[PDB]
Amino acid sequence: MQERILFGTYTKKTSQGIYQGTLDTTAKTLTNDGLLAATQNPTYLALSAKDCLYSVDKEDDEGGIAAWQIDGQTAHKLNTVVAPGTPPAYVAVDEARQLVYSANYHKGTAEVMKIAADGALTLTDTVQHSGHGPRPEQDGSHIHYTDLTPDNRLAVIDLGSDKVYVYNVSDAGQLSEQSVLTMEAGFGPRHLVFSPDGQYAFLAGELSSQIASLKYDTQTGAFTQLGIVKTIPADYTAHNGAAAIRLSHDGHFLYVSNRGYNTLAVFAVTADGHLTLIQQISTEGDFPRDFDLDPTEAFVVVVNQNTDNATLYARDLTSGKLSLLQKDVTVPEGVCVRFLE
Repeated sequence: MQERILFGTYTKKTSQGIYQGTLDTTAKTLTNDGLLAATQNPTYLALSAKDCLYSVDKEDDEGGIAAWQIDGQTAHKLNTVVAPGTPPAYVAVDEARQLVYSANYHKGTAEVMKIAADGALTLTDTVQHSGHGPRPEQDGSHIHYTDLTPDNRLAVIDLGSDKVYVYNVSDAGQLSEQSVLTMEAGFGPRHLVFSPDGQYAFLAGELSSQIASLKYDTQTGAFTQLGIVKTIPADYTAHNGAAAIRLSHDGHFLYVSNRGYNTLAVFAVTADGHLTLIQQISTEGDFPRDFDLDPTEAFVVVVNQNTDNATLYARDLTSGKLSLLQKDVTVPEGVCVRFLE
């Protein structure tokens, strides 16, 4: 069958915006069919059930989120919500509340926007954080993730201050703190993903190349750190920044991308959130900032930021391991993989 994929990118060299491709499950191929939307620095993407696309957006010295309505193999711009400063780094959709969340790295903010009847957005709240860390990259607050918890609270990750916040969300679109988990100094938390039963969360530590297993309690809206594992060899001393983290639908396998060592590390999830490294596979390019399993979960697509190429893997449904199928599919400055679902 044919599965549509959207690619987010940086537009500092040759990219013209958001691209789209197709994953052919039978032929075992991956293509970049072309540009879907001409826009600047759409480094992260989010989709709604009404097929509206929300992307990181840069409009000169202003940055924010752009809203588009997808119609077939085309995209129609609805509107944008921008403000003086840098563009955000993450964006997500809250279907039930009809809100869009975004995280801004440089500003250290978490923002909330409400979705109008036609998909257009309106800013409702901007939460400012503060703090810092021991590492050079932690000069100030750097929010890198804003997404829903199993009980619909909002998990907000601050890479700059080594903290994972949990916020309650109002219907009107405002956040109010519930809890804050502080990680060991220098951990540099970036993204996380919850288990299918909502009892556990796996947090990627970008700066320390580690993954923390966490127990989540819906009653307290808080976390408890369970254990930590490395995402690269113990002797690899060169630069490495973990990036994206994904979990299979059955919750049995965890995946994380490594920028520097340039691989996808596969972990088997066992009792009480424990992780076991079972595979390290090259992404066939430099700096794999994002990747994801396809809807059937029989494949994985990763994009490499610095080499402008995407790679397709076959994924064993029972073992969770990956094997190369195709490499060097051109996607300029690719940094986000968004399958239609």
